[PDB]
Amino acid sequence: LPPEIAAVPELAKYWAQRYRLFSRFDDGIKLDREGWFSVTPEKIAEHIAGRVSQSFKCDVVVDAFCGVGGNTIQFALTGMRVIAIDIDPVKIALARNNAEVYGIADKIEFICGDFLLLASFLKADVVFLSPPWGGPDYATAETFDIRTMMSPDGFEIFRLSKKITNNIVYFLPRNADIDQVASLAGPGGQVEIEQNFLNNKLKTITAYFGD
Ligand SMILES: C[n+]1cn([C@@H]2O[C@H](COP(=O)(O)OP(=O)(O)OP(=O)(O)O)[C@@H](O)[C@H]2O)c2nc(N)[nH]c(=O)c21
Ligand SMILES: Nc1ncnc2c1ncn2[C@@H]1O[C@H](CSCC[C@H](N)C(=O)O)[C@@H](O)[C@H]1O
Repeated sequence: LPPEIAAVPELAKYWAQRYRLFSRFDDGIKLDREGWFSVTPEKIAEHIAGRVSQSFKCDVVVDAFCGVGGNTIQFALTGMRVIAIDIDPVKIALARNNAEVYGIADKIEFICGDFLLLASFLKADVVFLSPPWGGPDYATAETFDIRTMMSPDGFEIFRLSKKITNNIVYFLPRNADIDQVASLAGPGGQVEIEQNFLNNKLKTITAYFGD
């Protein structure tokens, strides 16, 4: 048991599913507490990367809140050039380690920085958004409000992302207000949504914007 894992009872279910999180976990994958709670399970990340490499111009993608690299790794495996951004230097170190384990570190440029302040000066074909939702407690809300229950504010993250591109992918809680999420598209805006499942269990949603 890793120190983070042994330290807390609530991390036991993430450890149990370590291979659903990273298939190559035993090849030296590392995460911290928040990393465990937040990492996109591999099958879901692979699915999202597949859809992106299908329906969008897909050369350069910004992973704006890259965490431990769950999504970043999957984008890189499809051959997209990724700009991976996280405000936490520890996450960047973890993500860099995990990308190497998967043999695609060279496909990625890592930035420790605040996406909110970088966005206006970034250029890319696709922006992928997997922000903090407020830890595991996010689920205790009957309906997740992306404006009031998310920091940074979900509409603000989207507005800044729009400076970069119209092709935006938003990774969001399974109890997210779907009316709210859809409204991000604005007037006449295009949006398609999917529920992401792991073993027939509802996990999260992903919204695909632009065309
Ligand atoms: C808290 N959180 C969770 N996730 C993702 O959502 C998944 C499910 O997280 P979960 O916390 O809902 O677990 P479970 O699905 O086991 O549900 P629970 O016991 O009812 O609470 C995690 O595997 C992550 O992929 C998260 N993803 C992002 N991007 N940000 C987050 O803050 C975040
Ligand atoms: N303002 C900001 N800019 C960039 N990253 C931020 C940020 N605020 C928080 N973060 C980072 O956003 C991340 C949310 S969790 C991301 C998980 C990722 N999709 C995975 O697959 O692993 C956290 O790691 C947090 O450190």
